[PDB]
Amino acid sequence: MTVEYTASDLATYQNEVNEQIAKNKAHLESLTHPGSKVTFPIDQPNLKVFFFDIDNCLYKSSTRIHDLMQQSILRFFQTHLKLSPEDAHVLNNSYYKEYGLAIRGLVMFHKVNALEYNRLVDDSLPLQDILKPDIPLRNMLLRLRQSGKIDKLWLFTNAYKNHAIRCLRLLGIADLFDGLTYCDYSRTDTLVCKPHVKAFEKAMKESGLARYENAYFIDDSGKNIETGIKLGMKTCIHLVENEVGQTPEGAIVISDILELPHVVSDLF
Ligand SMILES: [Cl-]
Ligand SMILES: [Cl-]
Ligand code: NA
Repeated sequence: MTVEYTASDLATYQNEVNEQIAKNKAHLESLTHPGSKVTFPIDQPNLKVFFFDIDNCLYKSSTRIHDLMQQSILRFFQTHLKLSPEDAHVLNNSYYKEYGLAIRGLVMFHKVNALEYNRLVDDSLPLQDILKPDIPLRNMLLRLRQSGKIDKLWLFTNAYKNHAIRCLRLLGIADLFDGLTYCDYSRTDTLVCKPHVKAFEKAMKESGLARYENAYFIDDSGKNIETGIKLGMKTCIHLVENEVGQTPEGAIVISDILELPHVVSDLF
């Protein structure tokens, strides 16, 4: 939109975002529950690694998050003339599912500054209004961790690291993983993200996995699962919460991450 008070408006939007981010951080600082702090470093034999997508996987897809994200994108759209209405419409449908992949084209063609977008749209979101400590989840992941069958639980996400970290802390599962592979929005206009092969190569390198046959993978994106299968991962699990992209042949199909011990019980 072309407005009367452009400068005062953008400052106001940025100032509101500043205040909300400060509140978001203060909230995290207040947490004292198990799993409320990251216990692994960032950007660091027959090793077995289980890779986990985060969004819509470690928590159930939320229309509240979709709606909050849409409102956020709407405010961004109104203030950034480089985005078309179709760009914004597609983001409304896709960003809260695909994260970095959803902005990859926009970033490559310089219609969106990734860090600016992440701050105003993503880091601004009061995720604590939706994501709460999940004890059954914690207990399931701990069960996997302690079973003696898997060496590392590794996060593998298209979100930027702070979004990913917030999710782990809010859900009370931040001490259950050994590391995090995220989509780096910071200093390239060519984002590396799933389902692209280079994202998998990054996850392999960072986790220290040597052989795809020693990898396990759970994700809600059929196409991501497909890359995993074709790379030769041992078992890929396609999470489809609502059976309303297809499931690639060879994937196990589940509707809730708590189904995991009942579909790959050998690992538990
Ligand atoms: Cl592209
Ligand atoms: Cl584009
Ligand atoms: Na996901």
